[PDB]
Amino acid sequence: RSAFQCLQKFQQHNKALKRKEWTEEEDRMLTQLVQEMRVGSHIPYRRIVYYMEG
DNA sequence: CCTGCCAGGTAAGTATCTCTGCCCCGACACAGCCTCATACGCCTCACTCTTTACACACACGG
Repeated sequence: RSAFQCLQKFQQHNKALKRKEWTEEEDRMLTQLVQEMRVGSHIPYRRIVYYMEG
């Protein structure tokens, strides 16, 4: 199996890929982003994720 | 060492085509005009099942 598949099978079961635990600064950043890219309702969560980490 | 007539069987006959050279040809190019007919080709449009993404919801379980 190529390195690609090994990394895939590791990531798909890597728990450190996502943080899983919320912190206050994460919340502050999320609120700021939502307010920046607000449209009313239905905030684009993808374009928000792509400004956050984990 | 030859030679032949007669009975039986058979048989007629009538009645009721594939090449092969060879002269005397059509159809090729190609010229402008010209009108309508025929063919091709290519991109834009349609659509249709089948996923593809993504915000949101809702048990679920102990």
